[PDB]
Amino acid sequence: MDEIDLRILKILQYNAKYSLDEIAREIRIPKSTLSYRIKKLEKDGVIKGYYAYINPASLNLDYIVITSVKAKYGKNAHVELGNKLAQIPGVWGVYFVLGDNDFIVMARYKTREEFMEKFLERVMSIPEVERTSTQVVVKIIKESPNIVIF
Amino acid sequence: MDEIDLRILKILQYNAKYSLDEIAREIRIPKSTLSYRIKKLEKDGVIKGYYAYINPASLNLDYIVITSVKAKYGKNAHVELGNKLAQIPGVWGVYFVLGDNDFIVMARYKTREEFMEKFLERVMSIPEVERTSTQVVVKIIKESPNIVIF
Amino acid sequence: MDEIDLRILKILQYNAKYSLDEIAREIRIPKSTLSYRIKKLEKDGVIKGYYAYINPASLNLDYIVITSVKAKYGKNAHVELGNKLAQIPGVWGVYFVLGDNDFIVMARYKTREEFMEKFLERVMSIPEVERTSTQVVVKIIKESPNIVIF
Amino acid sequence: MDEIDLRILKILQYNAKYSLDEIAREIRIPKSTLSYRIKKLEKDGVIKGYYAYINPASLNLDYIVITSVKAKYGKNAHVELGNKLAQIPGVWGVYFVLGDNDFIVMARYKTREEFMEKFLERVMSIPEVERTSTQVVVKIIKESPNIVIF
Amino acid sequence: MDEIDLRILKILQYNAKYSLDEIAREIRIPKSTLSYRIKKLEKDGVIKGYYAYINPASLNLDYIVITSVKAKYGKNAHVELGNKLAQIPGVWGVYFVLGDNDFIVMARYKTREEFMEKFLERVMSIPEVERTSTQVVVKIIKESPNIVIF
Amino acid sequence: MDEIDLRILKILQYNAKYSLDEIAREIRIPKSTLSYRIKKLEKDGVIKGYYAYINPASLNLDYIVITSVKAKYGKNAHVELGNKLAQIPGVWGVYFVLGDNDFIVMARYKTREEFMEKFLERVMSIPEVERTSTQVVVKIIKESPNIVIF
Amino acid sequence: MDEIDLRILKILQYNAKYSLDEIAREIRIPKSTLSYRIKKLEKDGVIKGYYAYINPASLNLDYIVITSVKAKYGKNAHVELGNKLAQIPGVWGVYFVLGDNDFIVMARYKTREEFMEKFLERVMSIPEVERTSTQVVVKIIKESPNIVIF
Amino acid sequence: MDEIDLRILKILQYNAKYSLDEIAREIRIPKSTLSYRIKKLEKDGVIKGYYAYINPASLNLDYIVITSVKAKYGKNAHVELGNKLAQIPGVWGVYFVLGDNDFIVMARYKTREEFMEKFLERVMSIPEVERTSTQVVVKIIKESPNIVIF
Ligand SMILES: NC(=O)CC[C@H](N)C(=O)O
Ligand SMILES: NC(=O)CC[C@H](N)C(=O)O
Ligand SMILES: NC(=O)CC[C@H](N)C(=O)O
Ligand SMILES: NC(=O)CC[C@H](N)C(=O)O
Ligand SMILES: NC(=O)CC[C@H](N)C(=O)O
Ligand SMILES: NC(=O)CC[C@H](N)C(=O)O
Ligand SMILES: NC(=O)CC[C@H](N)C(=O)O
Ligand SMILES: NC(=O)CC[C@H](N)C(=O)O
Ligand SMILES: NC(=O)CC[C@H](N)C(=O)O
Ligand SMILES: NC(=O)CC[C@H](N)C(=O)O
Ligand SMILES: NC(=O)CC[C@H](N)C(=O)O
Ligand SMILES: NC(=O)CC[C@H](N)C(=O)O
Ligand SMILES: NC(=O)CC[C@H](N)C(=O)O
Ligand SMILES: NC(=O)CC[C@H](N)C(=O)O
Ligand SMILES: NC(=O)CC[C@H](N)C(=O)O
Ligand SMILES: NC(=O)CC[C@H](N)C(=O)O
Ligand SMILES: [Mg+2]
Ligand SMILES: [Mg+2]
Ligand SMILES: [Mg+2]
Ligand SMILES: [Mg+2]
Repeated sequence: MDEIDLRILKILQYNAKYSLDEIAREIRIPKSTLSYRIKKLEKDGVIKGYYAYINPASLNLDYIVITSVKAKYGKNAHVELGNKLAQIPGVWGVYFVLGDNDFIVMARYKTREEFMEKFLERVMSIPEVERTSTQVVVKIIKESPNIVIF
Repeated sequence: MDEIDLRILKILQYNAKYSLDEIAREIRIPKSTLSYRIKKLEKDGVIKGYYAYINPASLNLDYIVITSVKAKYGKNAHVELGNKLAQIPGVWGVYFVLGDNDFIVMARYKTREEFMEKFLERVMSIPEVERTSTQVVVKIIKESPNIVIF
Repeated sequence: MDEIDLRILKILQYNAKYSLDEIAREIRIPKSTLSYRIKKLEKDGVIKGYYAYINPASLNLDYIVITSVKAKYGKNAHVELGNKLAQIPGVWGVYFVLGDNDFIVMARYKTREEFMEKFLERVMSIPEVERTSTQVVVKIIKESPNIVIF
Repeated sequence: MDEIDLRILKILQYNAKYSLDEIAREIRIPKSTLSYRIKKLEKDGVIKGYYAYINPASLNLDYIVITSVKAKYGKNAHVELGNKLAQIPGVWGVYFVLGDNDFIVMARYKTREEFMEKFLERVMSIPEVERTSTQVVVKIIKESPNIVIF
Repeated sequence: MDEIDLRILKILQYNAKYSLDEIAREIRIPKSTLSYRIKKLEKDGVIKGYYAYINPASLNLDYIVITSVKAKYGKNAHVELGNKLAQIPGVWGVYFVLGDNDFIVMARYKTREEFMEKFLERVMSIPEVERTSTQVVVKIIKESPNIVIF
Repeated sequence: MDEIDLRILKILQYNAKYSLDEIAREIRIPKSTLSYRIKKLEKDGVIKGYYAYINPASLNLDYIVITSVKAKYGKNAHVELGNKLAQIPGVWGVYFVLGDNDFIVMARYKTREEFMEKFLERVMSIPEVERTSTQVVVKIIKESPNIVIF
Repeated sequence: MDEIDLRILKILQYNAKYSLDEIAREIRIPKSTLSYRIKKLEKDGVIKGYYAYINPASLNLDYIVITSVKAKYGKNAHVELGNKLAQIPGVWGVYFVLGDNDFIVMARYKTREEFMEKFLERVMSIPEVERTSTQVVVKIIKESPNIVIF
Repeated sequence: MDEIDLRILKILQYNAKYSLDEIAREIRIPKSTLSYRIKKLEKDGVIKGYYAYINPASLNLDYIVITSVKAKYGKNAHVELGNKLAQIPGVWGVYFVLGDNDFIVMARYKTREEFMEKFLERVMSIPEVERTSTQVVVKIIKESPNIVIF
């Protein structure tokens, strides 16, 4: 892609509901060229899709957690655990990291009970889990993963 | 909102580019009622917007980090630091948490150098920062923050 | 319950040996209405009972400890351990928490020996216990769990 | 005190609303001797008072925390901090301990917001506070501080 | 024992090679009373013996270590480990403590090799040992365990 | 010194109250040669003195602690702190070590109060002290610093 | 060896491609004596060999790591693990240390993927490995192991 | 560079004292082409120089340390500290890393005293140093930084 695609993406990452006109007029190129470039970006998998950004509060997702998981070493344990963690309802982020913890898990729940029943109890029963340490998020100062071009 | 809104959102959180027909036909309600409900959800701020989901790899965002920041206690330090962290280019997530660290920062960069220059050096110069500990993400097993209804 | 019940409870949490007169006269309501409301609160389980507040020193409970317990992950280990900990003589508090430790145990003993024999040795033999870390309380600056309305 | 006082206290620590008859009949001594012994125990400060045991849930005290506080060393910092911590609304327990933390603070709040505003923000502004680490209690397996004789 | 015994012990803890005369003359009591009191203290096990204080340097005991040992929980593991640690040549101190470590071991060796072969390798093979962490002493600012009366 | 001195010291480190005869007869050398060698060892400072081994329990030294101290870096802080620690009554051991702590302090007191007043409060007021962490010794499995030849 | 050998080595550790003349003329000794001394040093194993110092960047060795490994205690585990770690491609340094970690491993790789596949995955499958913690080197301020005489 | 340069370097990294003949004959290319390629590699800075590999033991470098340094945050502290650390005699490695420590320092000394005087005391006086933690190397299982092509 070129500098022009970047300008297009920088817009779509913020607002995907702009008309081709508004975007074409802003970036200064013909609407048909824009439409082509956008379809192009999707074909090449640069743009994997379009989503509605839903306010978590609106769904009463008040119990936000960031859990560090240490896996029992050996075998294929790490790959297996990673996947078992990604399948848990409420978990939207699973990262394998370098440090004192193996995985960092991002999850959201409506309440403490939901969290205990849907996430904690489950994880504590997963075989390859050595230990977990959950940090409760008391305030989201920022959460805009959609902004990839800064 | 009602059970019907939930079904609508569960779709839009995955694919916001469905036609009113496809959605109306799936949920079994008239297209005009759907259109109204969607506009309604936006007005009430349930749906805050629509974004293009851009593949980070496509932008060579290879250096992914999860940094824990400890703030120097006192004054208005915490609120100030939180905000200074959210303004750093590449940082898309800033969380105030309960535990041994004050903030958890999610950031992405193309390379180690970009990371050092844009993020690390900056943060180490921020007054209210007592200490930082960065965990490098070697593998993203899952990152779908858009899925709020599970 | 209403604001009036709150005023009643705020008194009973401090001194349950006040006469109906003294309380009725303070809150400005008829003694029979008070008596009814109190019986009401007990029926609904708001007031679970009345206890004598006994000075621990008077019983030579000089060895006060706050022990963090880490459980071995898996199975039904956590629920089982929690219960085995609550049954140990001298233990009055058992909490399951989010952090690097699973349970926080509050206990009191007359001496170091009593502590070793009644608590430590027992806990170290409990199967589901991975590790324990005891913090000895050298000074109780405050311990008024009875004050729930502040 | 003697073995008889112990039997009396063991009862009062559980239920202070027993009639002199019921207690006198159980322990097998004359009601007047019992009444005297009880008044005696109060005079000597063994029994410091009687409280109503109020269910915290009934007051929506859902946010339970156990916070470790590290004080900045020097001066009279420790004594001062201990006291400033004991005065915070919602805090019912403050302990000075031997270990990696100076104080362990037990507090209860209705919600996360109340906790942030009444406790966290306050503590982070206290001068003699070096650091704090809060463990959120997700389950109270046991909390019977009233039971001193086991 | 009385204040007089204390004065006697305070002397013997520093220098056990004083004549009865010198001590008797200092404390102002008859030599025969002193001799009796000393024999008395030994009989009652107050004075368990007399030792020559040997300079460790003179024996080339240059490798001084303070090792923290964590035991595997369960069974009779703790008592067993404690004893196995006390039997290792070079180890003069073994303490069971409250904290994140179970035992603190004081040992001395002529060199790193002696330490590795006599202590480290041995301990790492002891079954009930979960982990060890050795802190090398680079400077003895003070080591006068003989001074019990200060 | 030679192998013979070693045999002599190995005896004196255990029992310094043996007669020259008993020792001379055991090691198989003339009493006058022994007496000379012993005086020799003292002159050369191999034997720095003779002490009475006093049972700490006999003096009610029940509160045994092992405290790790972290010093504030810079200046001549370390040397100064080391010395201030060695002067505290009850402290018999002070070690500068390699690890996460700067000094390891061995102390003994009759009670918790004595410990708080004589040691803790003092140390917390020492300027060059950054932090302290005290591990309470609940059991002395072994404490024979006098045994240097094993 | 003597002071002269030291001067020779101090040169060879920096530049082994100096002519015998240049070195002989600098240190002020006959070329034949120098040649002899150098051959001598090699025979005695003081000089174990000569290497070309290759710039790691030139080989795209961009992923530099320092990994701490904790071994499972018991048996011959430590010796075995040490050796298994030294055989891993990319690993140039393996150290057994005193502290909270057993081994410190120095390794270099071209990328994160190479690191994951060649080092991490391998190590996590090694039986005697209890845990690993990798610190990513973002900047080499200095790496001159060749300088032994300073 | 090409595959041929790699083969050349793979040899020179192990033994730089091979004749052009031996190398030319092994890799199967003309001696003049080899000589050219080698000079080429040096010009381009691939080969930065040739060193004698000196056995550290031969120089009595028995005290090997790996020290983690935490810097005081702010200003230009990190860059300054890094450089001050690299200038200390005996220090051959200084790395800025991601984790709980800022720098990892590799150093070697003949004895504990040399280490204390040349390294420790110096570092503890460096202003920008917050804390240091030294791990003593008791065994070098492997140290071949010269092997860059594996
Ligand atoms: N320029 C526009 O925005 C639309 C018309 C233009 N000719 C096109 O490419 O479609
Ligand atoms: N998950 C972890 O904490 C392990 C990562 C760590 N960097 C390692 O050596 O593997
Ligand atoms: N049913 C549909 O999907 C569209 C027609 C319908 N009458 C409406 O509400 O618009
Ligand atoms: N940011 C932190 O780690 C602080 C949170 C911690 N729970 C506290 O007591 O404040
Ligand atoms: N007012 C009182 O305190 C007692 C009398 C009142 N009429 C009642 O309700 O019993
Ligand atoms: N008991 C614990 O420390 C575990 C709680 C931790 N928050 C977790 O992830 O489970
Ligand atoms: N025995 C009782 O319980 C009451 C009567 C008894 N004579 C008394 O001491 O009052
Ligand atoms: N509050 C603390 O953690 C300090 C207690 C610790 N035992 C000390 O040495 O002071
Ligand atoms: N006073 C002394 O020191 C020795 C003589 C004294 N009459 C005694 O008790 O032996
Ligand atoms: N040895 C230890 O560290 C354990 C002691 C710790 N105080 C406990 O709870 O057992
Ligand atoms: N042999 C002994 O024990 C004493 C007598 C011997 N002739 C001496 O050297 O004194
Ligand atoms: N006292 C300490 O813990 C410091 C020792 C540590 N080995 C260092 O680097 O200084
Ligand atoms: N002096 C030199 O550098 C070479 C000549 C000298 N006579 C030798 O020993 O070879
Ligand atoms: N590898 C380690 O961390 C162990 C070393 C530690 N000094 C010990 O006691 O063994
Ligand atoms: N082939 C060799 O090794 C040397 C001779 C060859 N003709 C050259 O290039 O010098
Ligand atoms: N030196 C350190 O430990 C800091 C590195 C850490 N990864 C950070 O956030 O800066
Ligand atoms: Mg999106
Ligand atoms: Mg009560
Ligand atoms: Mg002695
Ligand atoms: Mg070399």
